[PDB]
Amino acid sequence: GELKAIAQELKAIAKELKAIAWE
Amino acid sequence: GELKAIAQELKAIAKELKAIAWE
Amino acid sequence: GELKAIAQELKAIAKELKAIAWEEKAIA
Amino acid sequence: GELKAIAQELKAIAKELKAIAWEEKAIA
Ligand SMILES: [N+]
Ligand SMILES: [N+]
Ligand SMILES: [N+]
Ligand SMILES: [N+]
Repeated sequence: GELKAIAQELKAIAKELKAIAWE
Repeated sequence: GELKAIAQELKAIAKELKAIAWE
Repeated sequence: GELKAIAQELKAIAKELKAIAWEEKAIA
Repeated sequence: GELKAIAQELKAIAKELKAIAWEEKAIA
């Protein structure tokens, strides 16, 4: 449900932050 | 670096939120 | 600008999680 | 209580990300 969709949002954000770390 | 450690924090949180969804 | 937008998104999620928690509490 | 603590953690991370962004900006 909602909490799973938010969890997926947080994992998407984790990938953005890693991409920012390395750019 | 910092942003990777924060990304790992967000992935840990995503797993907590999924566990909360299903309990 | 990118990190600042992600920061707003996390604050928005925090508010959403408190709304979810409150609704669960209310219902039970 | 668990979702409320996670919400505080996300708000804390948001502040940390703005501090990181600002330091990068300052330095450049
Ligand atoms: N949920
Ligand atoms: N970093
Ligand atoms: N945002
Ligand atoms: N917390």
